[PDB]
Amino acid sequence: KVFERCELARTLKRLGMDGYRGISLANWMCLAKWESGYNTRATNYNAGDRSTDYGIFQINSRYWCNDGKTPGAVNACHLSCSALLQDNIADAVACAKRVVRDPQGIRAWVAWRNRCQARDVRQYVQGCGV
Repeated sequence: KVFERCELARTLKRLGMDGYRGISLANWMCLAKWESGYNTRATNYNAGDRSTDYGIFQINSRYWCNDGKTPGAVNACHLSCSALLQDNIADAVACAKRVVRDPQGIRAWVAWRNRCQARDVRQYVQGCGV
């Protein structure tokens, strides 16, 4: 599923993402926008290390989810990577929360550093009623 902007903002708010570990809803929006264009079925194979990024937040198989084909990987979110490809983003959100529980927080995603960090991200939630 490809979420519409405000649709996703309200869905994320309902899932308890606003201010989770100090991260504003607008930052989560900016992250999903740049990682996948708000697309839950998006996948990206990393030929360089044989890992794959899954879903709306493009979560990597090396440490977060299990896909069975990534060398010496772990599954911190305790989910099959398939769970990160559902239209229902509850599992993906649970996993994203797990990611930010680590020291890097939102910085875990390099795209966030490149296009969200230190920027005016208000535009992502304006008019959404969140």
